[PDB]
Amino acid sequence: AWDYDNNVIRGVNLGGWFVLEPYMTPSLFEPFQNGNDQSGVPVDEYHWTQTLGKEAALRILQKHWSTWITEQDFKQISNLGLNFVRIPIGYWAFQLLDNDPYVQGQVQYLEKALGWARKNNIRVWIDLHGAPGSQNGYDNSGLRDSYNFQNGDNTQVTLNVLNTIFKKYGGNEYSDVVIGIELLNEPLGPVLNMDKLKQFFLDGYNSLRQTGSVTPVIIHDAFQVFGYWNNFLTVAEGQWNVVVDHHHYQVYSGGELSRNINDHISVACNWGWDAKKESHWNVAGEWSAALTDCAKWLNGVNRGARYEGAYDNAPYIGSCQPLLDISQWSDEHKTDTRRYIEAQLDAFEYTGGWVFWSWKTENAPEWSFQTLTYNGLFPQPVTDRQFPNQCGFH
Repeated sequence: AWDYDNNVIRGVNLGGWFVLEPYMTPSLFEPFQNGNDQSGVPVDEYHWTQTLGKEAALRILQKHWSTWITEQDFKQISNLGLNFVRIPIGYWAFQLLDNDPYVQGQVQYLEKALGWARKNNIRVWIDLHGAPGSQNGYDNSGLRDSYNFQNGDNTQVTLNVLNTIFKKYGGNEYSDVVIGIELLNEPLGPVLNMDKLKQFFLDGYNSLRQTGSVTPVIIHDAFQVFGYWNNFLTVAEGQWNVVVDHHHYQVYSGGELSRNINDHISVACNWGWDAKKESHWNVAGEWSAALTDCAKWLNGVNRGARYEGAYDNAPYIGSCQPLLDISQWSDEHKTDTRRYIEAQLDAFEYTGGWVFWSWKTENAPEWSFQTLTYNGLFPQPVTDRQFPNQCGFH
């Protein structure tokens, strides 16, 4: 169904759908605010379902699931020249821990989506985005500020959920649609035991192949240096059909944010230079147009922006309010944005391709493919260039 040699991925993530993210759908969380006091807002899906209780959480989520992304979205993705989507899903869609507050029903909508992708000639990765106890302490794992994926039986539970995914979506039924299963989104390598994480990736590889699946195994880079994975899961050891997923951003520290526009572009070009040198096939599974961390609740519910020196001991660089709404952007910021998107596109097509985070948001424009396209900032067709050859690839 795919050729990671000769084809190029041109995709979007379906984010904020089966795993709630406050900055993407703030309407689901804001109602819990009293005046300007944010302290009573649930910080993640785990606490959001917990406050609501099972029956009310299911009523509200059924409404969200049935409207957030639909068949018409897949038709529009196809019409815009895209060939691919990445679909995040939490472990809790499949299996619950004894005391978990989460509700199920996502699986019905995933299977509808695999049908909508087939109908529109779209390929798919299925991505396990949250594991029990949390692999990273981010709100996008379901459970913020906890790091217990490697504690007790959380790893074994994660493997059991993956085996389910392998059997239902990695076999003959979906082999014309699914061109990857990603074992785990963004395990936080710096805080985890890396020998144990490598054994987990190896167990998932062997257990997928064991069911008779020929589906590519997708491994996230775990925030390690370029080349760190070069001797892991290699053809020289009979390990085949493996892709490394890199996520590329410039907004999550004071130093990256401080860069001028030319420097942001030099960094983007260099991503592509260095990926070309790697031994594994590789794809930029996440990236965006963001030059700030200004979108409301981007770093979490009740946390400010590094860009205005209001998070993570970053110093002040610039003020967020005039950048919240794209109608209010200056000509300079529009131009900077167009340049940055085109440089990234050129860098990512130098190897396996690219998957923009994300298709849509309620009103975070730096993070919405639809909003950027409609405003003339994301190329359409995706090959169009107002600033051709910023990188000079050989």
